[PDB]
Amino acid sequence: PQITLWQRPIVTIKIGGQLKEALLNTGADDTVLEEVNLPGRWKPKLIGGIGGFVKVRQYDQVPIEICGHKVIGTVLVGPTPANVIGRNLMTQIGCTLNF
Amino acid sequence: PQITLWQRPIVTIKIGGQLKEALLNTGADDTVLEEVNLPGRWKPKLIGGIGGFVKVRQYDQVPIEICGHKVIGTVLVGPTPANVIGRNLMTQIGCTLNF
Ligand SMILES: Cc1cccc(C)c1OCC(=O)N[C@@H](Cc1ccccc1)[C@@H](O)C[C@H](Cc1ccccc1)NC(=O)[C@H](C(C)C)N1CCCNC1=O
Repeated sequence: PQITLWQRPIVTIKIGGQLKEALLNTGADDTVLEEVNLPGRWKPKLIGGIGGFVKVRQYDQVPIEICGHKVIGTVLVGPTPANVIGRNLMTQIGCTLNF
Repeated sequence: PQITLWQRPIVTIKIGGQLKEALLNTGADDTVLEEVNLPGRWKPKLIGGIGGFVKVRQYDQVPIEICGHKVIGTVLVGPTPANVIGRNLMTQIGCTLNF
């Protein structure tokens, strides 16, 4: 699956059992998903900080699938304008930039 | 040239007969650059997704070169803690995402 960017690269991930929309952001380095509940333990983490850091939850080693791409990776949780895949999960599904 | 993402995709471009470094951002619809005179006319444009827009200048059909691919597209110039290469140009040079 190769993906021109003429349209914004939104994909469907399966995560938490449930399925959701997300954006493959090479510009984003960590992965935030709108509010979701996941099991077991986590540790707080700040991100953003242009005008404040938002505080979110850090879950590590989480099962997620992206495009039949079953992967497992660190996944922040809490407020987000929208689900965002970042470089953290992309490397583990093996995404590259290609021209 | 295939750019894994363990790292921020920061490539050098040559816009303006100057040389800049800039980040490869599929998360970004446009290409915004840190002020840099350019000839030509301009339209004002707003960007920024929250607590205000950002006003900045739109130029069109500009010559830039990205990792040695020379190409033509709209580029926005003004206030951004960072150069940003967003999809507009990535299509132009024919970069994709793969996995
Ligand atoms: C949390 C969240 C949920 C949903 C959607 C969005 C847009 C959300 O995140 C906010 C955010 O800054 N997202 C970025 C990626 C992101 C999200 C979470 C963790 C890490 C990164 C990116 O996409 C947009 C954002 C906008 C920007 C903010 C400040 C000044 C100018 C531009 N751009 C930037 O931050 C980039 C950085 C990351 C190299 N940026 C900074 C310097 C100048 N130019 C530039 O392009």
